[PDB]
Amino acid sequence: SGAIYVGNYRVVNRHLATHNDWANLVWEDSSRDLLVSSTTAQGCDTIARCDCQTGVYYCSSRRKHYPVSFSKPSLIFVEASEYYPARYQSHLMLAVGHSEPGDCGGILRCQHGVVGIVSTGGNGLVGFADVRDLLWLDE
Ligand SMILES: Cc1cccc(CNC(=O)N2CCC[C@H](C(N)=O)C2)c1
Ligand SMILES: [Zn+2]
Repeated sequence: SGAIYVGNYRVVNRHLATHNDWANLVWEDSSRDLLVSSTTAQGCDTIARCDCQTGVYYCSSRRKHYPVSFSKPSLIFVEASEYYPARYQSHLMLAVGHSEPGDCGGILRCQHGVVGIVSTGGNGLVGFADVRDLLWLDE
């Protein structure tokens, strides 16, 4: 679990979005596993606008932060799950690091701000949905 709170937006994994997220929908994209809903309170976070390929993520299944080197956002095949059929997930960044399904929502940050959130993983890999391209989150 986890979310990004920036301005009057809440960014969550689309597969973990609540009934309240969908009732306050701003934008969603199944191919990216992202959903953004509107909030009444002003958020605590800021979004990186950069091309970093290193950062630090929070891993809930270890209660720890780990440093990572990750690939640029790309189209990567993701096997079928309970949430989606087998498909290519877009804007995904992969890195070597521990992850389990409930780690989804953990934030990846670089020195410039929030980069993305855990979305995929397994076998010593962790995948992050990028949010740096969503310029409208800042306005
Ligand atoms: C995070 C993680 C770590 C170890 C193992 C896994 C395995 N489950 C998944 O790959 N997904 C379930 C949730 C949605 C995912 C998606 N973005 O399509 C797919 C996932
Ligand atoms: Zn950066």
